[PDB]
Amino acid sequence: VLSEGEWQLVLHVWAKVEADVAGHGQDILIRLFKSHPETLEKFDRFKHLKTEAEMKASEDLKKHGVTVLTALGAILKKKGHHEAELKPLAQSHATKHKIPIKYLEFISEAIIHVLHSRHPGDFGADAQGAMNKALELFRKDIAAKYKELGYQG
Ligand code: HEM
Ligand SMILES: [C-]#N
Ligand SMILES: [Zn+2]
Ligand SMILES: [Zn+2]
Repeated sequence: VLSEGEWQLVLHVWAKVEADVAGHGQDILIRLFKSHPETLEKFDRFKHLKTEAEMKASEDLKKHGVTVLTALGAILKKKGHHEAELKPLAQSHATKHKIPIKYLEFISEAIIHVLHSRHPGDFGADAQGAMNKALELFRKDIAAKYKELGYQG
């Protein structure tokens, strides 16, 4: 479990994202899709996008980035007490969207990478450490529900 000091770090950083949630979401999704193209294929909604310019121009992609980071923000603000928030996400990602846990690792690395872009004067080492712990806890708990459902090794 994260310490309170580590949660403080997580949420300080998170408040940063909230200054421009759509901008952060955009950059995170694009970094995910470009770094790991197998992920884009999982989105019927986005798979027509063939270049980073097209991705940056997509208003719908930006709208979806806000849905994603709104859900993740809410989970982080529960400081590990996120059973009710995670249940429907693990269910739809395992059984409907068919997203492997590996891809949740990729989007976690994209989140970290986009922070090294947007908060390069904060996002200190301590904060990077805590954010990776928070995202690992998120993946651990989703993986446990994947396994229950026959989707996690
Ligand atoms: C930080 C991790 C993530 C969070 C918080 C998140 C959150 C969400 C939410 C809130 C929705 C809409 C509700 C739902 O369908 O349950 C959704 C939809 C979706 N997610 Fe995620 N997601 C994450 C990671 C991923 C990843 C890594 C992928 C694929 C590589 C993915 C694929 C999808 C797809 C395909 C949809 C349906 C989009 C549509 O067609 O409208 N998700 N996600
Ligand atoms: C989900 N994006
Ligand atoms: Zn990849
Ligand atoms: Zn990556």
